[PDB]
Amino acid sequence: MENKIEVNNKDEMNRWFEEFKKGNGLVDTFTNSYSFCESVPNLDRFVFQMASATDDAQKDSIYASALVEATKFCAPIYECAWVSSTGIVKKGLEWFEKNAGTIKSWDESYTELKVDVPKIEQLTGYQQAALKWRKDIGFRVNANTAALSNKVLAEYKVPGEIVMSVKEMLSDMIRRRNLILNVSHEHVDWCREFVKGKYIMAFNPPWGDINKSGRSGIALVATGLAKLAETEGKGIFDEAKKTVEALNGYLDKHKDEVDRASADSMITNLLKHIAKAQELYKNSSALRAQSAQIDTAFSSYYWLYKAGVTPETFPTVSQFLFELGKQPRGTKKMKKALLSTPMKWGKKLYELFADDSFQQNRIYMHPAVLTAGRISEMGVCFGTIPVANPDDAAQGSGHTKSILNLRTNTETNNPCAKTIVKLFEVQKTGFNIQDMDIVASEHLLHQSLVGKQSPFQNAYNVKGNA
Repeated sequence: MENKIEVNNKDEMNRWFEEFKKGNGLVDTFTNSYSFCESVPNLDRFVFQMASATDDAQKDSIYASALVEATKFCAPIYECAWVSSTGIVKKGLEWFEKNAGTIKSWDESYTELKVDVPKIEQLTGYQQAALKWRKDIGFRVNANTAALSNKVLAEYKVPGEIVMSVKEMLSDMIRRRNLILNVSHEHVDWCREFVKGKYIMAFNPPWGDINKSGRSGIALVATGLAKLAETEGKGIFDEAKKTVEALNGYLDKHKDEVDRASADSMITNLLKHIAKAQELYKNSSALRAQSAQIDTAFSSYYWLYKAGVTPETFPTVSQFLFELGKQPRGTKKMKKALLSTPMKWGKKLYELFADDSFQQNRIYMHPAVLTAGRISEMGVCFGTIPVANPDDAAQGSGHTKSILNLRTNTETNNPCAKTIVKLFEVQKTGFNIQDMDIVASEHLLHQSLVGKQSPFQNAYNVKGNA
């Protein structure tokens, strides 16, 4: 009783889908990708329920049930299937066994990672590894599983009725960004101009002294350079180096006109500043946030691997996940399942759970660390279709990024954002949102704004202001 999605290439994938599509009647009305979604999920009732709750557990059931509405029929079947395809599963799982070295940074520190804030080297390692993995196994079969490099989406059309809540969510998101952190535009601005080869600027830096240092006590040059990098990528450090090299040429050419000791000290200091800018950039909190985002497919495979799952054994995981999405089960049942089953991977996967180990604010958690909540990442990957009996998918299994598959476009009235907002509304009416470490609605919303349209797209490269 193995895995019925027998697929190794895009072509076979297409034929599989077609044979499935005929039997199941997928509709692409509200969904970006073909899905079981007949009618737009409507969650209005849940906020009313939430309001009439008295007990937190009840509030919890409510939120979960509301969530399952959004997820239950939205799964993008083609991509989910691909991701659970026999070919992908084999390669995906096999990949980590080949690449011990690539993943050493964090994989070998899983235990500490379970409790501690990750070194940026550990985040950056992950982010790179994910991309390599996708490349190696030929994960990307279409735009929906592509690794995004997208602009970063300034403008987003939203239905009027929700604008107020939409406004509310971002305000909260902006606040969260604010506390993370806590003249203004020329020390950075001076750097861009310099960076573009206007090396002359070095003679008259605006602070007057190349080495003047702001409240930080660190050079404005190094600071501005670092901020400039966060904004326009690490390309600039190289550009900066060329510019300094060029300036070195200029003084060399005018040897007689320039004091050689002064000249040498300067070129030196700029180099020292550049270095500081790079050390600054590494520990950029900005970089950390950008680097900290789960690549849903990558981690889900990582956990599979880490847990000892195998292609032969994988269908059991699909069932497990599939069952969780059908209706909310609570985590005790899920945990109980893991502990009960004769499947060896059951207890293994359970060990990876850091819910009880991690002592830092949750946002700081590495994205390769498993928590009960993140089980949802895997669920979308393998949980929407029970690979042993794919038709039972028609029955419906709800997972969060299943939500991402709803449509943003105005013609259909942006059902995606409409849905996200309501989730948020439901959560806000039950709970003191401002207090929570992590608000799922906000994360989703941010993700859509960056232009993610699939759970399986990777947005590490996508750089954007809001």
